[PDB]
Amino acid sequence: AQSVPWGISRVQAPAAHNRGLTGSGVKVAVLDTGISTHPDLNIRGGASFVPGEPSTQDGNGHGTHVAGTIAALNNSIGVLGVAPSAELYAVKVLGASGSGSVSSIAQGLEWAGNNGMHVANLSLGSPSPSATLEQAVNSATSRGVLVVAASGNSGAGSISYPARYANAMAVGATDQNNNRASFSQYGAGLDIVAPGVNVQSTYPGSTYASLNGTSMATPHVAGAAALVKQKNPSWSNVQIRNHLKNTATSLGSTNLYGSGLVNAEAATR
Ligand SMILES: [Ca+2]
Ligand code: NA
Repeated sequence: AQSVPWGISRVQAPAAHNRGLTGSGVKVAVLDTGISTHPDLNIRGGASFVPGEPSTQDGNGHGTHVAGTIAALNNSIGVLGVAPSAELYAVKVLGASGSGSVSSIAQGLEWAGNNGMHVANLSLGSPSPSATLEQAVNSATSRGVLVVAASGNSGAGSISYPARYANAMAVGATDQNNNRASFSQYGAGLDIVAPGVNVQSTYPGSTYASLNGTSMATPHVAGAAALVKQKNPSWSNVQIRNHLKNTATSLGSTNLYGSGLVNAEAATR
């Protein structure tokens, strides 16, 4: 039996699926700890930028979980992603502890731009600005990639990097009441929010796990972008970003919520 996690329903992904929009033909790079083989995922390729770790398999779990929120397969098992037909690429930029470097993240963004990815999901952050990170975001954006990044989990009224940079779409987290989750960073630069509490998804060992974080909100938006790209294959990264914001359900102050809750039904109408 397949379950539909609450966040997938909350962003109205099944309504888009009923229109025939699943993310087919859209290339999504997951810049994370890797992605492990799993019966409910189909991984098309990828690359590792972590020294001495040549495989894209996930030694942590975080990247596999993020990947399943984007693209867990629509079948009779497991869960269901926002964009179950998206082409997933594992770009390993974080080590098994969840730590990375600016150099590994920047190289992953360069790879995404050079390999024609449509969306890059960055469920990660750094507390300090880095010109190398900013340049890599700008370079990927100029090449055509939509960069989607987590606002961070510190609870503070500023958002992490690279989400804070203008050319990254910054995603915060909501709970089941459509309130901002207490940990979700907010403030200047926040674009949109998505479910980020008690998110069930794929996990290494052919299993499933529930996690909390802005890391879990971000892939709902990356998946929604893939649905919009399938419907509108000529649209640019900037057009998709603005359309997601324009069709979001407002939740109140833009300082706390950005444009509001991502809505895949409204975005694909
Ligand atoms: Ca499934
Ligand atoms: Na931003």
